[PDB]
Amino acid sequence: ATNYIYTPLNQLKGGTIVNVYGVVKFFKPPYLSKGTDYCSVVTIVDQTNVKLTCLLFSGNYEALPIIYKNGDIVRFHRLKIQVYKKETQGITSSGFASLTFEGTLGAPIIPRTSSKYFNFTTEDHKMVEALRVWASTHMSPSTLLKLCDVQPMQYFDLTCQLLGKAEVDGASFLLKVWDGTRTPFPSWRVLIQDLVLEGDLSHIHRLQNLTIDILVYDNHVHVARSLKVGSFLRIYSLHTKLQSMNSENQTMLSLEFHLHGGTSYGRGIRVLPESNSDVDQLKKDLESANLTA
DNA sequence: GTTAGGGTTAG
Repeated sequence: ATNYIYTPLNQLKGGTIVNVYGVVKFFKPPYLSKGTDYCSVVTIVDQTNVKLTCLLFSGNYEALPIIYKNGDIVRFHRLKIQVYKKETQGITSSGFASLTFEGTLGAPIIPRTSSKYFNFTTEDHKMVEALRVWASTHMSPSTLLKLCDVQPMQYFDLTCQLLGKAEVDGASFLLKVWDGTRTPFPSWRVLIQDLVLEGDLSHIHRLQNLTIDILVYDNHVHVARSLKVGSFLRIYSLHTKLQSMNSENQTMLSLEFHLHGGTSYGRGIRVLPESNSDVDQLKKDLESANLTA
């Protein structure tokens, strides 16, 4: 007989392995740690209003929770509860498995996971719906900022399509992306070498200022280097910076986009599959834009 | 086994 027991987040105890359900309040998408594994940090909350920060490690990128945005709902199996500096934290245990769901009321309930075999019952449905009901009142909806609405200096998550990639100087790497709308000020343009840029050059040229240049640094470089041109991405905590003085000390205006080193605040990149509803909307904006350009 | 242990670079 198989019957999973889920422990409310306020009833957790150190030195135990449990199963839990929660709403994602914060998360760092999978990233290669200094150690052996990819790592994803996820802070979840449930109806008891207690928050639990989970440190999840796996040698396989796909084995970590497939979370696309805050508000997503997760089901974790085999989560070990321990105490770190008098603080209880969750961490992956052997056989750890997760299912992730959209967190908005009335949304399809389609479990996302890399697991080949997984338990999914009517009981799970009720649990997900209950968290969505709870969340609608104790959390904020999800809002997708387009490039035409970005402010001079702010951090934001960008949903876009990758059009080009270019090595720069090793410590940084260029991603040329677009979302179908134009920034309020022209994007800065990183000086690139000739044959270095990979992607449809003529398409990029025709789009003009519809594309923006994003420079990613340090740990973000190997991830950027591996991206497939044409794929859809969510770049978390991208940073805009209005530049009003160039390197030659001339006054001007351009908008810079940086994905700074480190993983604080979720800075990172996750490839969005075409099965993602946000990608469906994006494709239409791209088609509309393409006709004009 | 370690990793990381949320809480913005400073290019």
